[PDB]
Amino acid sequence: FTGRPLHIPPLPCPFPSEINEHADAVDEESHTWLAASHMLKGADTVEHFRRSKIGTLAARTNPTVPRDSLRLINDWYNWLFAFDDAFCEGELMGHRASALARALPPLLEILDGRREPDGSDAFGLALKELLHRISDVASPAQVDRWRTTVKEYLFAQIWEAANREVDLIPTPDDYVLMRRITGATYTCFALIDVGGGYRLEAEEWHHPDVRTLSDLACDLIGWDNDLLSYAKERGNDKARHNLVTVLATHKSLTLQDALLEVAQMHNDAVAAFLDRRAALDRWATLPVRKYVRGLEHWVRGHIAFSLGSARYVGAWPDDTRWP
Amino acid sequence: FTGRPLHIPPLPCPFPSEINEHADAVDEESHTWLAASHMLKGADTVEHFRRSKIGTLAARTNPTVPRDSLRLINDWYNWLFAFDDAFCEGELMGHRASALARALPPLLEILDGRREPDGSDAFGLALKELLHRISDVASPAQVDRWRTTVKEYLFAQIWEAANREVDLIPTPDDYVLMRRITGATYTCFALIDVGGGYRLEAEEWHHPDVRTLSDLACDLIGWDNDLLSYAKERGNDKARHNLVTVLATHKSLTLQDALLEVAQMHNDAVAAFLDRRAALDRWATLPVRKYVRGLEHWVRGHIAFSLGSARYVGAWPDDTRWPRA
Ligand SMILES: [Mg+2]
Ligand SMILES: [Mg+2]
Ligand SMILES: [Mg+2]
Ligand SMILES: [Mg+2]
Ligand SMILES: [Mg+2]
Ligand SMILES: [Mg+2]
Ligand code: NA
Ligand code: NA
Repeated sequence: FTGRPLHIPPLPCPFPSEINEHADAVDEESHTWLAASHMLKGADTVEHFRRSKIGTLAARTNPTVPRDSLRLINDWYNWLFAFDDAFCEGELMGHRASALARALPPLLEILDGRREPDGSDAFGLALKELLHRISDVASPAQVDRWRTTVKEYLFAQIWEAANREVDLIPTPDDYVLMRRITGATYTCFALIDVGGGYRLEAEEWHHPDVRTLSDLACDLIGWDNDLLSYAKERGNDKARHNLVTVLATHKSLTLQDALLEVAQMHNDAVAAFLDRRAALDRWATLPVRKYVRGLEHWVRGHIAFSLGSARYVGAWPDDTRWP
Repeated sequence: FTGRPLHIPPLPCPFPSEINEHADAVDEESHTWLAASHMLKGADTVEHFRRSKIGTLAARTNPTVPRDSLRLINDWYNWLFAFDDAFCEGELMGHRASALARALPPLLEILDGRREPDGSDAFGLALKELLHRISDVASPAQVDRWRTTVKEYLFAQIWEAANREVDLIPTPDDYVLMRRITGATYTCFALIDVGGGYRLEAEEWHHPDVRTLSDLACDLIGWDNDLLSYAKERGNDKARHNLVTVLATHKSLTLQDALLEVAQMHNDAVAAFLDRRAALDRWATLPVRKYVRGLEHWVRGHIAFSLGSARYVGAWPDDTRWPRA
């Protein structure tokens, strides 16, 4: 970083900020699980994850769930953060669409419950375990809903590798569409009812009002991460997959104006969420209300986590003005 | 190909072979719709499609559905066949994973219903129309089920492009997995209840017995297509995405022995279907029985169509021995 100090715009959110009472114990347990997995090969990356307190994100985004549910979700978050850093955005696989695409089938077969992972397949061994643990506390329909979100997330990583390979910044329209699936947020939304020990009916899950609120929550989390992860992403492939970079490139903005435009889109998405929620509230069933409250806790908890996590704050210059 | 006449092995199954009474009328209507769409730019491809009688595949795979259901499904089949030939396998774009991957977002945005297609985007305009027509006769959960199968099918085309790019024949284990989604069969199974005017409940649809029968049927349709489409596929990228090529390459088989091994895998999958169907019979509700009869009609109808279609038969050498009934 060179140039005058950047102002990080606020990310206003009226949703309740809560945290699971089991945060400390489960964060430590889940980190131990990750450290034992060999999903991360470097002691530096493992320690970076320990300092990042991934279980604090789990606890803030799922504040109501029992301890066993929090531990399962926290393990899933650790899998995602590790996969993101070690595989998806790694130099080996992340710059070749063909290579990443051809590497997925064995992992997809593990996800389907069709294939035993090899002893050397750290991500496969962990994914098999998580599939079995989710299956113990979820209906076939809930498991397939989760599995579907994971497959789309995996396929979306090929699109990222494609952009890296051709050295292009994706266009705003392409980026905002694919950003809903490149971040695996839907895989976490898929575990809200499972974690809470309830089951949304197909008609509730797929209701246009519920899908709209899910999509807006997913936009907010994607764009909020883009704003706060911008500095650390600058060190890796020019922060290519980041709404700040995408808007700065395709609307020819200064970095400071791109940051403000991302905050404007956040404020617009919050307003859209509140408008649709008012309509949903007229019919919403008990499970639907719990799920939507789940989305609100996720959006707000994510912001609280990201403003304080060693994963993001360290890369911002000392003179950065935080909101 | 081989310097010795090939025999194509039979693909038997104990499923009823039926045809929708509206076959002739709907095939012609759906072909007219395809012609008007401009998804195909070459007169030669359009005429090849007319001769292929794609509506007879729709009619054989969906023999029970009312005329409006058959027309919607036939239009969808025409979309898939056109997309397969003109976009997925027809262009140099299909030889670079990064190019195909970057082409998909506009189409995904149309599928999600959040983008008006460009006036010149033939595939986009037709997909938007089909999404709306399916939405008129399907619950939101049924529409999302179909949408999910289409997205996986589209993503599966990048995997094919990846194999073309590095010029490798995929391994049997990778190929048999990805073949379930490269051929869009699940997108057609997704319209069985919709077409029939009924709705499988979530825990019926997602029941392990129903998923297993759907997966075995999907395997059968993929492998049966691979057997009969082998000859025409030699004319485009050395039949790379074909179980015959995959087994011949990776199991060091003659072409003749590879054809026989595909037929053996067909028979094994039919036997597995009958084994699992016996378990499903013990609990199956009427909607589940109609859906499973749907899978049976699809497998049998697809074979009946493929043995006779101008799409496949013409590429086989004159001395090829075709199977008995
Ligand atoms: Mg990433
Ligand atoms: Mg990342
Ligand atoms: Mg980020
Ligand atoms: Mg194809
Ligand atoms: Mg083809
Ligand atoms: Mg074929
Ligand atoms: Na939005
Ligand atoms: Na584009």
